[PDB]
Amino acid sequence: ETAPDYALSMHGDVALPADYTHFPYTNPDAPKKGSLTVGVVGTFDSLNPFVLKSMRTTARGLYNDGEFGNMVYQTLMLRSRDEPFTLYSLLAEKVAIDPERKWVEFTLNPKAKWSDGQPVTVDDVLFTYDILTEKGRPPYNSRMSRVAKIEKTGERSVRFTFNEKSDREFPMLIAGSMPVLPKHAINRDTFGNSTLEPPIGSGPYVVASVQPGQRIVYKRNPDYWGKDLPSQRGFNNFDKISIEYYRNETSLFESFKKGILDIFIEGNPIRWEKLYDFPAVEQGKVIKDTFEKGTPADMLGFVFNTRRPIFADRRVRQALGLLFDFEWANSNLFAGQYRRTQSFWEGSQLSSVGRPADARERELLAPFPGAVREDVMNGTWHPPVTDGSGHDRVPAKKAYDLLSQAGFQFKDGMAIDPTAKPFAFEIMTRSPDEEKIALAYQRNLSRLGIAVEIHTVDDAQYQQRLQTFDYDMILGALASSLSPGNEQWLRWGSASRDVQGSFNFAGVADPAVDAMIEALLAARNRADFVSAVRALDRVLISGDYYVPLYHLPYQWVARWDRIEHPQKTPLSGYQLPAWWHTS
Ligand SMILES: [Cl-]
Repeated sequence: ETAPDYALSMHGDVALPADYTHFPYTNPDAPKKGSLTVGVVGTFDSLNPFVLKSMRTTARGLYNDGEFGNMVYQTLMLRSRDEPFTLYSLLAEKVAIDPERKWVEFTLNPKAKWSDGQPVTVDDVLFTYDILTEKGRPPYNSRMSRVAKIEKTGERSVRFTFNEKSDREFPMLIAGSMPVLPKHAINRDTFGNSTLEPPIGSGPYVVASVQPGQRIVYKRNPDYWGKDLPSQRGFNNFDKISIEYYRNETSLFESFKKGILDIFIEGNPIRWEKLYDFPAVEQGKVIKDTFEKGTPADMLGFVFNTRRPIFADRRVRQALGLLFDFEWANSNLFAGQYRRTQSFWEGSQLSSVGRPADARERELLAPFPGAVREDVMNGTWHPPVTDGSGHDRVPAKKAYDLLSQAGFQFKDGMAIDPTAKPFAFEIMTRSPDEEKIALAYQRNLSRLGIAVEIHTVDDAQYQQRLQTFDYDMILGALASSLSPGNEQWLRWGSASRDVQGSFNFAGVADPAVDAMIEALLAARNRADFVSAVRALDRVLISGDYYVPLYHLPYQWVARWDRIEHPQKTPLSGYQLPAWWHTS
């Protein structure tokens, strides 16, 4: 009775009422003529995103695409990019669901059609779970291990009943992380092969041409079945989208400058600052756009391997963390473009930084009295801000005092560890960019008498060492989101510390961490969830497992002025599928 029939939200929060006319970040009257040409670094030679063969060389744009979403293969429900985790109607016109999430039932829209004009049916859905289970790659072949029964319940209705291996997130994955495939158009015996035959989907774009290693051209189907859905209003505005493939970023950038590519998505701060001094920018023909987003910025940090005795003591990790001089690095290496990262959910509502712990967090954390530092609990903690000099005496004195409390001596002019050895460790780096930042950190550590070796290892040997946790310190990245879930166990869970190949690079094993992961998974409403995640953040910060580095505070997209976008930018940042070509 309480469940909407037109939406499915992970934690029950649904921003749009049933009669919405469009997602709030689209222009409901966007022009519909003209093309978009974008570049990517890499290659492709196949057109099946759901199978092992050629999985690393599959064309962009078909399904699960970061910039373009699902242009050929569609899901039952469509994710809004203005909410943390809410899905709205797409192939499924209606949804019904068990309060306890033991079953979910979808009713297909009777207008739904494949691009060849055949109907999308319940039989296509059943076929989809059959063939992907038998012949798909992970994760697409793993869904049925959670499903007790899949059955047709009406002319256009299908119900999934789940088994005890399922969890509250699982129905979300059925609704939004599986395609629907066309039974009538797929040769089952060859499904799985590398293929360059244009595949049939229900999406708005068809594959018009394919030049392997070079270019895929999508054309809009004028008879696209979903064109009038409120969930599609102001999307799919380009009548043609070409994705071109380049061997490196410089080649790609040059092709943008020549007007062959319409946009350039920029992540390099030196390039953004220095290299957009070409005439088109000065004439206003190329616009440097910036956007903000409320999804978190991915963590980048130095990672302490807490398994090594040198780094077992959190007080030592805390001291060494204070010595990184971000303000010097930003100013001298990065043209001031970065902002300091402080939280594992940086820039989002899930960050604990600058927020006193709420009543729910304090309840959750009370059984773990040592787990969160007072400054972190009260929201007064931040990493040091230096004078930018590269030799600021203030964080260094705090570091010196902490190491002394932890048993260090200083005897000229070395830092001596509690076992009476001169303190020394290695930073394993993978690239010249990593070396450059490690070198900067090394200069500050050396000023306290600490000897640091920087050792660059090629990619394959680097991964061999990651696998066995064979390092003192590395640089580590995390793919963050507004919906942390089961993946948190392999990052931070105490069982993952001793599993070779896990993602727990710091070797975290703390019942408080485990308990906060349990709590965020148990949360059934967005308030409890936010509280639990913040509490996880507080514990992780208080362990000094990472020395958090930096992130870009704006998204950057340069564009020829023949490309436009809505004034509004949603929670997830810019959304290319809502952009259009000027008249
Ligand atoms: Cl995350």
